[PDB]
Amino acid sequence: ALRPDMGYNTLANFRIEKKIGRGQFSEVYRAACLLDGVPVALKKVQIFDLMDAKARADCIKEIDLLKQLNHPNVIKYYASFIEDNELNIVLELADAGDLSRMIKHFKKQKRLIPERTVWKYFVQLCSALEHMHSRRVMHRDIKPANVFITATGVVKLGDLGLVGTPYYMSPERIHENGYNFKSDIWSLGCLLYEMAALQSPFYGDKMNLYSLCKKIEQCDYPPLPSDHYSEELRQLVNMCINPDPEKRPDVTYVYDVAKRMHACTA
Repeated sequence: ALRPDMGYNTLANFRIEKKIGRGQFSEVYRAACLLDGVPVALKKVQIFDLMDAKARADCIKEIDLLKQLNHPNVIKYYASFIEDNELNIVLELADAGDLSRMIKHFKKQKRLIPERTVWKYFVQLCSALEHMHSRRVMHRDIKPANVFITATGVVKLGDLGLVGTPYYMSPERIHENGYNFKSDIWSLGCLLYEMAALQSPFYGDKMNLYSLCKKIEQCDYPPLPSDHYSEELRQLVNMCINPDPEKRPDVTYVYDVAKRMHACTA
């Protein structure tokens, strides 16, 4: 059926086109609204038995804070509702593709990324991450697969969240301390590395869940080429993955560095 009285607040007002979202943790489909006609993507959480009352209310607690966020580099959250005992969220469409796939493109090509373009996208990201840190919200999970670039080139970021593993593990997310802001930029620091090396900084020789942690605790990661990447960057990455969080910068300083270095490369 169809009900315009509840615009964006029911799957009855959406024609799902493709399951453009991979994985079994959640299914994200690209759809088209049957009213205004704008294409939108919906995200379904199978939280019927995946979450418990104390958690269900905790998750609905976060999407509302996230709703209060208007930035051209953060994805627009249009509506939230629950039908079929599953959580539904409809946000802006990023059809062009993710940065994770954008890395793989070059990785298969065997042609590394120029220092000129990584700033072209990175600054945009920090702009967002600061806008979120301005509202005292943290992305929680910054990975190349959640940073979406449009066909035009604008940069927008995705959502947040048998041993489950975040892509970039914080040195404080190991000793089980709280996920603070200065850990949200740890993930961001490792992100800059992945664009210049096209693979995580701690991606292990013989993947080992434990040595990876000491490698994170000791900060023993493979340096980058002295020839192709500005030393401001190779020192900006090493500055953002300092184990002790106090010794790390704040988002806005990384924003400052990203901006000025973005103009020197043009």
